[PDB]
Amino acid sequence: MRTQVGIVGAGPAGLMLAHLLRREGIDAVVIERAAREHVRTRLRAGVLEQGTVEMLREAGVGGRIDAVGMEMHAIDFRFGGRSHRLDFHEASGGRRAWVYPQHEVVTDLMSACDAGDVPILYEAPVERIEGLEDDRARIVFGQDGAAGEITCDFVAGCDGFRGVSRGSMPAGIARGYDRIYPFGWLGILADAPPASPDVTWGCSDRGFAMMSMRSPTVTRLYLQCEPDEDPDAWSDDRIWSELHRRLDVEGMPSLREGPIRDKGVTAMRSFLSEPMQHGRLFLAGDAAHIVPPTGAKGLNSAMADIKVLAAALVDHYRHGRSDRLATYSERCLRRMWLVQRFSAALTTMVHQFPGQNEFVRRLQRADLDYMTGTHAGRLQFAENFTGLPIE
Amino acid sequence: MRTQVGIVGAGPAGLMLAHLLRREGIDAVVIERAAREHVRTRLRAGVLEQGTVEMLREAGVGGRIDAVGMEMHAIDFRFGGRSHRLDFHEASGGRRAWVYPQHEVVTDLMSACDAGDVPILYEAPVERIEGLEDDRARIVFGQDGAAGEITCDFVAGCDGFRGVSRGSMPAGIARGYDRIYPFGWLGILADAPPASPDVTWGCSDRGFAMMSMRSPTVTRLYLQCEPDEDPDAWSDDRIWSELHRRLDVEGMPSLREGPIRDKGVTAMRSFLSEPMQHGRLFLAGDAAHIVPPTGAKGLNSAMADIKVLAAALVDHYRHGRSDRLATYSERCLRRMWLVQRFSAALTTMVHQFPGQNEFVRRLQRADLDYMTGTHAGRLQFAENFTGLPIE
Ligand SMILES: Cc1cc2nc3c(=O)[nH]c(=O)nc-3n(C[C@H](O)[C@H](O)[C@H](O)COP(=O)(O)OP(=O)(O)OC[C@H]3O[C@@H](n4cnc5c(N)ncnc54)[C@H](O)[C@@H]3O)c2cc1C
Ligand SMILES: Cc1cc2nc3c(=O)[nH]c(=O)nc-3n(C[C@H](O)[C@H](O)[C@H](O)COP(=O)(O)OP(=O)(O)OC[C@H]3O[C@@H](n4cnc5c(N)ncnc54)[C@H](O)[C@@H]3O)c2cc1C
Ligand SMILES: [Ca+2]
Repeated sequence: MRTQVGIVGAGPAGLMLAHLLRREGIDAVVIERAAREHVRTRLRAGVLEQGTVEMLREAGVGGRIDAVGMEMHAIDFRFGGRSHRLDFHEASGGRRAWVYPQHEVVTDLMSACDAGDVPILYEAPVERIEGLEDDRARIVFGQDGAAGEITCDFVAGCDGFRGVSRGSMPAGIARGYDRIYPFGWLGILADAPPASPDVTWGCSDRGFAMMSMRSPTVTRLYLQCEPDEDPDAWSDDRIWSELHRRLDVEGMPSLREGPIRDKGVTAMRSFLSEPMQHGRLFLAGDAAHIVPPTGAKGLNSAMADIKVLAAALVDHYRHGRSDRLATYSERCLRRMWLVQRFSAALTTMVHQFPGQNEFVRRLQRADLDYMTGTHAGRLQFAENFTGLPIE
Repeated sequence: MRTQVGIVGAGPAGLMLAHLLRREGIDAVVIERAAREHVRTRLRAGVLEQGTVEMLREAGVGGRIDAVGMEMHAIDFRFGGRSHRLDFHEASGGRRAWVYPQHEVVTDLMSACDAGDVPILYEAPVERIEGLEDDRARIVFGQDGAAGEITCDFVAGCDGFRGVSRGSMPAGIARGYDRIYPFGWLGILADAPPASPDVTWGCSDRGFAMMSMRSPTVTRLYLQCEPDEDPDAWSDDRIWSELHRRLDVEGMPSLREGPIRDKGVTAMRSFLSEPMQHGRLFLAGDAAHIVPPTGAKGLNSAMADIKVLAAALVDHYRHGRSDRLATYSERCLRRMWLVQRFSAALTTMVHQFPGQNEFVRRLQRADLDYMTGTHAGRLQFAENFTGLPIE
């Protein structure tokens, strides 16, 4: 009930922070609203930036990703009826990404926290965060009709976009930047080995599509769809038909069809909240900012926030310096606004906007041509996709 | 009344083509709707790409660029209260730009067309163009209720955005891409020395402003204004006061004030029409495409179209090959869509859009931070501003 850092949310951001604080001897308690089996079994794809992989390695939780993490070097941007394999490994001078599912990361982080005796309260939704300028902050929650409270020097808000920590900021201090895109992603799993080994984007004018490897025998496929789209309106035949039209090009093998599983719709939205700290409250991850998943930046941005947050807390407790805590939001926001810039730039380029001005629509092809066909375009994509530096 | 290439419009595009075809022994006739002095002094500003400068020198009309012109190595992007000098000379690996106004270019091309006996009919608006799919094309012009006619092998549509050649293509051929921006430019000429040795862009949240330098004595200044702004609503002191607010930064010399001579409101519009040819008609310059002047691309695009058109025509009359004429629209539209992309990107970054989504508006600063603060950002701006390859 008394700790140094109270961590709201046992997602990737919260578990990584608790793991980093434990190895530094800083005490922390994680409070999660969902059941432990629900957090682990929440499946989601995962493209990790190199900085994220190095962060997991150096924290002693990179053994499994170094064992089976699939190194990723290129994206096949398909448009104009042709392939455009952008080798961002070459274009970034040796930096790359790793295909490693997010549910594997949390499983690795949950194992590290469990092995480290990190207290994690599950099925205990936080109801209030108070005392942000008091001697100690108070995390009010309830487990099963019984209310609880964690007292802590600092509250790390790692409770995601729909958590409570962002709303716990003072109203006169918080400011939001919100943009919802007029489309969603229809995601499926296909029981068929992928056609090509590269992550493949269909960026033609019939709509956005994406093809990636979920496993050696399962393909992950996305289709741009209406924002409020019912997955029942998409039969298997319609899905494969639209997937063929948006992805197939001459000179490349046709799409591998198979039984479709796990049909779902995900939203597309850019949101950022300022500041990311006030008093004893520090926001990180989706609690402070979300991006359209086009650039695979959300989890990597969360890990970047935690990297800065963990170091600042170590400087406070271990070295008696509070200036790094005071610059947490400042440094995280600089990187995150460039991440927001990159995720939006990809989203507005590869998706079809209903009723969009025809000149702006044609600029999408012009942006695709320049990004893939010029050294400057390939350079900017490579450095952003593999991960911007962390301050 | 009979020539080889009938040129519609005596702007920089039409004059440059008439001179180039004359240097190679090809006969041409220019038909201008306005007076001679009106065309010469229509626009008293302009920045030239390096490729445009070399083209003028190799054509024999670029001897005055060293004296009258102003060579550029950097632009001072001012925002957030600070200067950000982007040295596009170093970033592009040696390429640069020149401040050489359009009224100086036209005077040079008028001299060459005069010194080479190029027939130019002024105050004779072209009314109709026919025979594009016949063995010979006809240009029907008029003057005081008097119809004239000019027969030619090919028609060069260089009559600008308000011209008639773009509408001369058969029904269903032409397709237009049009996007208007919700602001205009209030441009002035001032008898005041430049406050800094570099062309300065004011990317303020009050609106865009620019300080260009005609000479060490005169300054060219632009202000973002309402699209149909009444220049009468902008007194001298209001202009200087707003220019101070959008340009002055601490630590840099303040803007100098002086007598204001030129003053006018110009629109901000992106337009491009496809194709740039049909049979014996060939469009060049503003007749086929206009951009917002944010990136100094209109004239340079017109000179890029003429360089391809003059080469294809010389290849036709000298070697009997129409292969380059058949690919004129193909190659010109390839470069122009990248030029449209760069002109739109700068325009949507540096101007304030009323009622804009807050996230998108804040991305303007993110785009400004990346363009000036990263090697990848500077490289892309440098190569684009100094001029893309023409091919
Ligand atoms: C389809 C898709 C694909 C993606 N692909 C990628 C990719 O390739 N690469 C990448 O880097 N990112 C990717 N992302 C983004 C990434 O998944 C998210 O950014 C990431 O989940 C953020 O983690 P987080 O810990 O900050 O938030 P979350 O993962 O949402 O964790 C928040 C946790 O807090 C808990 N919680 C909520 N409210 C409370 C409360 N009141 N009290 C207590 N606990 C609470 C939640 O139950 C949850 O466990 C993708 C996202 C989507 C949707
Ligand atoms: C404020 C401003 C700043 C600019 N700055 C730059 C810059 O820095 N760099 C740059 O490269 N560009 C710049 N531009 C763009 C540049 O001025 C134009 O793109 C350029 O004038 C295009 O040349 P053109 O010959 O194709 O068209 P025009 O210059 O418009 O020539 C067309 C000619 O045809 C004539 N004509 C029209 N209709 C007919 C008809 N029916 N019959 C006969 N004749 C006809 C017109 O009278 C005119 O003389 C700027 C433009 C503006 C408005
Ligand atoms: Ca108290």
